[PDB]
Amino acid sequence: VAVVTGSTSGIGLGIATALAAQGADIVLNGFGDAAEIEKVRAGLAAQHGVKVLYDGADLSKGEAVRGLVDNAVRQMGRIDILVNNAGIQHTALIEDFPTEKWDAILALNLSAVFHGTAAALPHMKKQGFGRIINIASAHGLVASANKSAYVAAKHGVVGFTKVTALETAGQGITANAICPGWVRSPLVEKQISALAEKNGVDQETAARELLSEKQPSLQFVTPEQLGGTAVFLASDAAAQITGTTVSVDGGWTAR
Amino acid sequence: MLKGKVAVVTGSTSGIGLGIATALAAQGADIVLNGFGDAAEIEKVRAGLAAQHGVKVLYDGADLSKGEAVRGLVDNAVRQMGRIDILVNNAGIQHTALIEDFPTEKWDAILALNLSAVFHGTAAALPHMKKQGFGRIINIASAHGLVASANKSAYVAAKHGVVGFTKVTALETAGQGITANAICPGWVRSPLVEKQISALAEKELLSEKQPSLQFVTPEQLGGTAVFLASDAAAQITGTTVSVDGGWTAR
Amino acid sequence: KVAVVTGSTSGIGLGIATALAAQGADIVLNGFGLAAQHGVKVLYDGADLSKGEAVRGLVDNAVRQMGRIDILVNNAGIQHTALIEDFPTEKWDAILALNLSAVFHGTAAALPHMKKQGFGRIINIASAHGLVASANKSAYVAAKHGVVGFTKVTALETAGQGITANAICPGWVRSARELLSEKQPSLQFVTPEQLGGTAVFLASDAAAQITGTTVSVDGGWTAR
Amino acid sequence: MLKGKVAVVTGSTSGIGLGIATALAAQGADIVLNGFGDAAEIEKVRAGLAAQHGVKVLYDGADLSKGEAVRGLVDNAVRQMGRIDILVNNAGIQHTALIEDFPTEKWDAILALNLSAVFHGTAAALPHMKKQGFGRIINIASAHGLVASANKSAYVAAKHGVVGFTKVTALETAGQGITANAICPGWVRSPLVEKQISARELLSEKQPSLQFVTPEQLGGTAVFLASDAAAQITGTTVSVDGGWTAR
Ligand SMILES: NC(=O)c1ccc[n+]([C@@H]2O[C@H](COP(=O)([O-])OP(=O)(O)OC[C@H]3O[C@@H](n4cnc5c(N)ncnc54)[C@H](O)[C@@H]3O)[C@@H](O)[C@H]2O)c1
Ligand SMILES: NC(=O)c1ccc[n+]([C@@H]2O[C@H](COP(=O)([O-])OP(=O)(O)OC[C@H]3O[C@@H](n4cnc5c(N)ncnc54)[C@H](O)[C@@H]3O)[C@@H](O)[C@H]2O)c1
Ligand SMILES: NC(=O)c1ccc[n+]([C@@H]2O[C@H](COP(=O)([O-])OP(=O)(O)OC[C@H]3O[C@@H](n4cnc5c(N)ncnc54)[C@H](O)[C@@H]3O)[C@@H](O)[C@H]2O)c1
Ligand SMILES: [Mg+2]
Ligand SMILES: [Mg+2]
Repeated sequence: VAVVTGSTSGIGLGIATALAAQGADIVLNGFGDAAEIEKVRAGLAAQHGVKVLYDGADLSKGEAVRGLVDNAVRQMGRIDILVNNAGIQHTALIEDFPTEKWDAILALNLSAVFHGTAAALPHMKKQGFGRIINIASAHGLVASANKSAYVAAKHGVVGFTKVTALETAGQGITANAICPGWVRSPLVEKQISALAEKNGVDQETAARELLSEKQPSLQFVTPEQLGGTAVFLASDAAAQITGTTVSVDGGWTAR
Repeated sequence: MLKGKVAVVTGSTSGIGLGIATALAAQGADIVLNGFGDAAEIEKVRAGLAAQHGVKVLYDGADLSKGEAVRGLVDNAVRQMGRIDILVNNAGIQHTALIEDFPTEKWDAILALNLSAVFHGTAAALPHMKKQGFGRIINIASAHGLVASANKSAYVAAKHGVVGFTKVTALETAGQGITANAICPGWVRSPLVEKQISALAEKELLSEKQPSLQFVTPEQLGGTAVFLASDAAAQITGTTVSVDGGWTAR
Repeated sequence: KVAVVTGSTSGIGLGIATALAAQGADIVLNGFGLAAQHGVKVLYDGADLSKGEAVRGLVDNAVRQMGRIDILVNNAGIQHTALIEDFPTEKWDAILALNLSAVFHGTAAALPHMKKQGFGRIINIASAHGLVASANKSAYVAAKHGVVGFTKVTALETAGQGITANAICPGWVRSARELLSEKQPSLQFVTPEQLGGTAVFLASDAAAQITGTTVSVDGGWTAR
Repeated sequence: MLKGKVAVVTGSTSGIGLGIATALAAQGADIVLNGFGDAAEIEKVRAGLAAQHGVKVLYDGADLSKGEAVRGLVDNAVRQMGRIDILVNNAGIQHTALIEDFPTEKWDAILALNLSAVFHGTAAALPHMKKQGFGRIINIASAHGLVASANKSAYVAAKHGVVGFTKVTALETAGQGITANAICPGWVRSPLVEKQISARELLSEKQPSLQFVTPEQLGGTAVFLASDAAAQITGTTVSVDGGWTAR
C-alpha cells in the first residue's frame, strides 16, 4: 500500500502510476476535475491488479494530512510507502512576496511533509517496514531569484528528510528525497508562458531558454522517469539508501 | 570599522545575538537590540554598550513570532536610526521529540520564529538597503541547516529553510551592494544548550558532534559577523560560513 | 549491452558485475561461470589500471572484443591509513593513481565511442569519503572527492547526448559493529548486491536525466 | 593582528597569492613569498612589502610541482624565519579541453601542483604547528572545488580533492590549535582568467553579482581565517564567488 499526495496530476500521477504497475495498492490524492480523476482511479485499478482509492484531503491543513494517512491505513489495512509530493509555486521578489503566499507554500510544501510523515511513522515502525519518498527539488539544494518561499520549503524538506532517516535508522524504514529539475508539468508551463510573454517570444522559444538556463541536458525530466526513481527507492536494492537526495535534474546541480 | 552604520540584531538580549551586537558595536555600528529577559538587565546592557563604545543603542521588544512585528522592528529601526545597513536574524527556539511525538504547536512555533521571521525581516529590510546601495543580511542558521540530528525535525527543517532563503536573498540582490549569508554554528554553550546539557545529565557531549571538543563562543560568532559586514566580504554572498569545530567535515 | 566493470574480480565490483549480468549485459571483467549462469559473453582483462595506458587499453580492448561499449564502471581503488605527515608519498601517488587517475583514463577512452553510439552510462564508485572525510585517510578522501568532481565535469561535457555520469558513494561494506556505530546510523553494512541494483538502476532508462550527481548508499552516513 | 607569526604563501609573486601575502604582511606577519617571474620584479615586490609593513619578507622560488621542493619550501621557511604559523597553499595552473582531447601531461601537472603540493606542503607544516600548539592552513581551492564546469576536468578534479583534503587535515588536527579551511573563489580578473577571456559577459554565466572578486578581498578573507575569531572554523569552505554556487 502506497499513499501518494498530489497524485492527480504531473509528477504525482507518474509516481502513482509507476507504483501501481509494481503491484502496490494506491491511494490517490489531489485536485482537478472529478470526472477525470475518477477515470484515472478506475483506469489504474483495472490496468493493474490493484486497489486504488481517492482521498481529496486538502493538505494545506495538518489534521487533514494526518487524516489522509489514518484513513489510508483504515481502508487499505496498512501503509508501506508514503510519497509526499503535493506542492505549489509563486514567484515574486522577497519584498513583494505576499505573506499569504509564503504561508501557503510553507504549509503545503513543507509542513504537509511533517504531518504525513508523523502519522505514517507509527504504523511503519510497528510493522518493521517503511518507505518515505519526499519530492523536493533541485531547489532544495540550490536557489533561484523570486522563489524564496519555494526554495526555503524545499530546503526544509531535504532537512526534514534527513531527520526522518536518523530517527528511523535500521528499523526497516528509509526516508529519501528526489530532487527533480524542470518537468514540463502545469507548474512549469505557467512559467514558460510568463517567460514567453516577458521577452515577447513564442511558447517554445521560452521553453528552450528556461530549460538551458538551468538544465544542461537541455531535456525535461519526466513523471515516468520520476516514477522509475520512486520505484527504485522502494526496492530492496535501496534498503541502505536513506536520508539522502537523488537529483534527477540533468546536470542542474552539477554546475 | 562600521562607523556611521546601523545594525539590527534580533534576539540580542542574550547568547549569540548579544555577542554579535557587542562585536558590531565595538566596530562603531549603531545598534538596535531585541529579545526577552529581565527588562532591568536589558536596559543595563543597552546603556552599557552605548557608553562603552560611544554608539547609539535602542531596544525594541517586538515579538518576532508575529510577521508584522518583525517588519515593524526593521521599519522603526530605520525611522529612529535613519538607515539599516546590517540585519542579523538570530532569534530562535528549540524543542526535541520524535517526529510522531512532536507537538504541532511546537512545529509551528519553531518555523514561525526560526524561519518565517527571517523572511519577514529580510522583506522589510530589502527596500531600504536597495535604496541605500548597501546592505548586509546575516542569518544565524546552524550546522543543522546543512546536516541533521534525530529528534530535531522542526529545527533542522527551519535551519535548512534559512540556508535556502539566504541563497535566494543573495540572488535577488546580487550586484546591488548587498550580500546575504548564513553563519552556521556548532555547539555554543548558552541557555538554549545548557538546557540540553542538564537534560542528558539526567540519563563534554561535544565528542558527539564537534571534532575539536571545544565550544564555539558568542565572541567568535560576533567576529564572523563583523567580517561578513566588512568590505573584504563584498563578494561573499549567498553562502554559508560554518563555525562548527569540524562538525560538518566528517 | 556491453558493460566494463573495473576491479570486478572481487568485492563491490563483483556485485556490480553480477547484477549487470542478470539484466542481460555482456560483462567485461577486470582486476587481479557467470557467462553461463546468465547467458552473456563474460571476458576477462587483467590489465593493471595503475597505468593510464593499461586503462585506456582495457577500454578499447572491449570495443573490439565486444564490438561495443555502453556501461563503464570505474570501481577499482585501494586504501592506506596514516596521518598526513606520516603518509608515504609512495602510497599517496598510488591511491591517486588508481582511485582517481584511472577513472579519468577509463572515461577518456570510453566517451569517444559512447558519443558515437549516442548512448553511455559512466558509473564511478566513489565513497561517502567523496562528500565527507575521516581522519588518517587524506589520500582516499582526496581522490574520492576528486572522482566526485570529475564525474560532474564528465556529465556537463556529455549533457544531452544520451550519456550520463554519476557517482555511487557507498558506506561501510565488507571486504566491528563499533566501526558501524561511528559512521553508519542504520548499523547495517551495505551489500555489493544493493550496489549492483543501484548500478543497475543508474543504467535504467529511468535514470536518463540523472547525470552529474552522487547516489549515497550509506545507511545514513552523510545525512548527519 | 598577526605580529610574531610567520606566513608562507605559495605562488605569491603575483595575482591572488600576492594579494594574500600583502594582507598578511599588513597585519604584521613575516612573509615567505614563492613563485616565478623576473628577478628584479620579484625583489622590488619583496623589498617593498618588507619596507612598507615593517616585517621580514623572504623569497623562495621553489618549484612546487616537485614534492620534495614543496616540503623544502616549508623547512626553509622554518630555518630562515624560525617558525611557521600560517601556510597558504595557493599556487595553481589551468588547462581547458574535453576529457578525450585532454593531454595526460596536463592532467598530471594540474594534479601535482593544484593538489599534491597541498599535501606535501601540509605534511611538512603539521609537525611544526602541532609542536607550536598553533597553526592555520589556508588552501585556495575554487568555486570548482564545489561545482564543475565543462572542459576543466583536471582543474575541477584537483580542487575537489583539495576541499576533501582540507577536511581530513582539520579532523586530524581538531582541538590542537590548528584549523584548515579552503577559500573557494569565483572569477578574479588575473592572468589565469585573462588567458581565458581572450579564448562583462564572462561573469554573466557564473557570477551573479557581475563583479569580479579582488586579491585584496581574498587577502582579507585569509586574514579573517587566521584571526582568533576563526579558531573554531575548521574543515570547511568559504566561498567568495558573487553568488556563483548559490544557484
Ligand atoms: N514541475 C517541475 O518542474 C518540478 C520539478 C522539481 C520539483 N517539483 C515538485 O514536484 C511536485 C509535483 O508538482 P508538479 O510539477 O507535478 O505540479 P502539478 O501542479 O502538475 O501537480 C501538483 C499536484 O498537487 C496537488 N495539490 C495542490 N494543492 C494541494 C492541496 N492543498 N492538497 C492536496 N493536493 C494539492 C494538485 O491537485 C496536483 O495533483 C511539487 O512538490 C513540486 O514542487 C516540480
Ligand atoms: N546555542 C547553540 O549551540 C546554537 C548552535 C548553532 C545555531 N544556534 C542558533 O543561534 C541563535 C541564537 O540562539 P542562542 O544559542 O543565543 O539562544 P538563547 O536562548 O540564549 O537566545 C535566543 C534569543 O532569542 C530571543 N527570542 C526568542 N524568542 C523571541 C521572540 N518571539 N521575539 C523576539 N526575541 C525572541 C530571546 O529573548 C533570546 O535573546 C538561534 O537562532 C539558534 O537556533 C545556536
Ligand atoms: N583567478 C581566478 O579566477 C581563480 C578562481 C578561483 C581559484 N583560483 C586559484 O587561485 C590560485 C592562484 O591563481 P591566480 O589567479 O592568482 O593565478 P596566477 O597565475 O596569477 O598566480 C599563480 C602564481 O603561482 C606561481 N606558480 C605557478 N606554478 C608554480 C610552480 N610549479 N611552483 C611554484 N609557484 C608556481 C606563479 O609564479 C604565480 O605567482 C590558484 O590555485 C588557482 O587555481 C583562481
Ligand atoms: Mg556529516
Ligand atoms: Mg550550482
